[PDB]
Amino acid sequence: GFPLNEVTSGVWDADEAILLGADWSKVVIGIRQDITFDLFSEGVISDSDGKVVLN
Amino acid sequence: GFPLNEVTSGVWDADEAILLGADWSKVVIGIRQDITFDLFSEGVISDSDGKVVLN
Repeated sequence: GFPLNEVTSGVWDADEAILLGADWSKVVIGIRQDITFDLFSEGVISDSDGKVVLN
Repeated sequence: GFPLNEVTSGVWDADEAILLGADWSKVVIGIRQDITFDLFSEGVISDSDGKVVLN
C-alpha cells in the first residue's frame, strides 16, 4: 500500500542494495542556484596543463 | 608663508627626505588616457610562456 519507485535512470547498484524505505520529509535538498545556461563565443577550452584544445 | 603639504599616503620615505621645495610651475603631468575600467567574463589569464593560468 506504500508508493514504490523503481529507479530506472541507471544510478542503482543491485550488488549494494535491493530496497530503501524512508521518511522522505527528513531528507532535504538545498537549491543554491537553479540550472543556469550561459552561451559563449570568445575564449578557450584548455587542458589541466594549460594547453589550448579549442579556441 | 607657503603651505606645508604633508604627504599622508604611504609613498614618503622619511629615511630619504624631510622636505622637497620647488618651482611647481616647472612640473608637468601629461594625461593620455584617463583611468579606464573594463569587465571580462570570457577569456584567459596567461603566463609569459603562452600557458593558460586561469580560464
